[PDB]
Parts: sequence; structure tokens; C-alpha cells
Amino acid sequence: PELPEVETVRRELEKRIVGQKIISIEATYPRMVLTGFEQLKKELTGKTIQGISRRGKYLIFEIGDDFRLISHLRMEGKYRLATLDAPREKHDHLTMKFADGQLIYADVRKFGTWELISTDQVLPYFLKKKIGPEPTYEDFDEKLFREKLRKSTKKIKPYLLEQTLVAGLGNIYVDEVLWLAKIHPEKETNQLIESSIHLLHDSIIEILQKAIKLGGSSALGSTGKMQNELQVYGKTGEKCSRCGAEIQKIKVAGRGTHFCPVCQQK
DNA sequence: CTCTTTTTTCTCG
DNA sequence: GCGAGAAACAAAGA
Ligand SMILES: *Sc1nc2[nH]cnc2c(=O)[nH]1
Ligand SMILES: O=c1[nH]c(S)nc2[nH]cnc12
Ligand SMILES: O=c1[nH]c(S)nc2[nH]cnc12
Repeated sequence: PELPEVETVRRELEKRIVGQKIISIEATYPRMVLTGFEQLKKELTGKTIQGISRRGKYLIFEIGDDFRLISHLRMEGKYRLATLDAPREKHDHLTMKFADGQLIYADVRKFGTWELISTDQVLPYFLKKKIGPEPTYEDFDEKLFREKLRKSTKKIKPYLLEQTLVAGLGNIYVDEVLWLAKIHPEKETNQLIESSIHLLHDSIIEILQKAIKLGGSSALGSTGKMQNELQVYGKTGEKCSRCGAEIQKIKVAGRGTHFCPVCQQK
């Protein structure tokens, strides 16, 4: 999932599990709890969920006043709310049991992570990872964005994927964003002119906010509609609606990359 | 059978 | 510092 998918999950969880006391926590794959499963079980059992927040692609469970559970779904992580007698499925790894249901985390590839962080260490946690601003008009300052692009010789797609210029883009939405902003994914950022950076900035915000509104692209959050609106991602050889031009797929910095050459020249 | 394909961090030169 | 490639892992497809 990327930011819109994580936000969709956040919103559904917020509706269902806020106010709920954690009765027990169980793991079949404790190794995904990077801060230590025993510690997390001991600290969180019997606590009440106060809220669910998000920073970039990270889910943040607010559990009691003094702890947060930071969850990353990485490539394939999925949450679901199930009855207490629900059978185990093959790639289920963790469950948070309540009095009247349970929250189960599953992840085929086992990439997703849980970290128990004290409340006053949440802002330092994200500072240490150098996560950039949220993709909103209020938080995403174009002026700083422009200065960082000017000072780098990185290619724009991998630099956007680093999460440092702005938080939340992954492979799908960065491809969508660059098509919308008419920018080549291998464009060196210090070659971008001011008007292109402005369109890029606005496009990042517009695409991600649209995806959030449509419930992401497609367990919780599996009812998304953004997939119907994708212009280039996963559409190799299909039309760009531009006079017969077709989407090409190339590899950029190790990632599958979908773009429309005629639209996205350097 | 092999090889490639699908977020973040780590290693190497 | 940089980029390239690979690591963590599972499953599906060519
Ligand atoms: S360049 C181009 N050609 C078209 N032919 C039908 N519609 C077109 C369009 O929107 N753009
Ligand atoms: O944190 C990252 N997330 C993604 S999607 N791509 C990257 N390339 C380098 N870092 C990152
Ligand atoms: O009208 C457009 N034409 C092309 S070629 N690319 C685009 N990206 C966003 N709009 C367009």
C-alpha cells in the first residue's frame, strides 16, 4: 500500500476500534515486532485504543497515553476485523484481541513491521527517518521543494520515492504523478524549471488526495476505486489517449516504471 | 527446472 | 556522499 491505501485503513480502523480495550495479543510471527514481542504484549495488554493516526505510509495506533504502535504494511500487509472464533489463515502473523472481535495482521511476504514507541518519541522517530512533509497544500511547501530539487542531481522518480521531499508516494502514484505533470522519470531534478516544479507539486497533492477520496487502489481498504482512474501504472502497451501513443515500461533505479514517452520527454 | 515480477534498508565499490 | 544491486519473503507467471 501507499499513503492513500494506508489512510483508507486508518479511517476504517478509527471507526471500529477506538475506545476498545485490548484483551490479549498473540503472534505466530513475533519477529515482525522489531521492538520485541514480549515487551509489546506486556505493555499493551489491557490498554485502550485512543486513536489511529498516520504519517506518510506509517500507521500509528495510539494506545494508552504513553505508547504508540507504529505499523508499516510495506508491500502486502493487510488488516482485517474478525470474530473471535475466526479460523487462522496461512499468512496471518499477529492478532489484537478485543472483547467482541479481533484485529488480525496478515502479510504474505512478511515485510511489514510493528514498533512500540513511547509517545514523546514519535516525533523523533520520524525526524530520524527524515520523512518529508505530508502531501497537502498546508504542509507541502513548494519553495523548499524547489530548493531541494535545485541542489540535487538525482533522477526525479527515485528521489520522490525516498520519502524525503514529500511523504507517501510509492511506485503506483509516482508513475501517475509524473504522467500528470508531464515529467520524465529519469529527469535530473536540477534540470527542472520553476513552472514544471509547480505542476509537479500540485499534481502530487491532487493525485494523492483524489486517491484518498476514492478509497485507494485495489481485508480493510479492499473496496477502493482509484484503480479505475490510473492512467499509466500497470498499463504497458495500452493507449495514453494521446493520438495513439502507448504506455512504455522501463526499469528505473530497480523499479518497474510506466510512462508515456510522447508526454514525458526530458 | 530457471528467471523475473510485485517498501524500506543494507552492502559494496 | 553516490548509485547499483541485493536483502528481507512468498507466490505466480514466462
Ligand atoms: S492527440 C489526440 N488525438 C485524439 N484523437 C481522438 N482524441 C484525441 C485526443 O484527445 N488527443
Ligand atoms: O524509503 C523508500 N521508499 C521507496 S518506495 N523507495 C525508496 N528508495 C529509496 N528509499 C525508498
Ligand atoms: O494532455 C496531456 N497530454 C500528454 S502527452 N500528457 C499529459 N499528462 C497530463 N495531461 C497530458
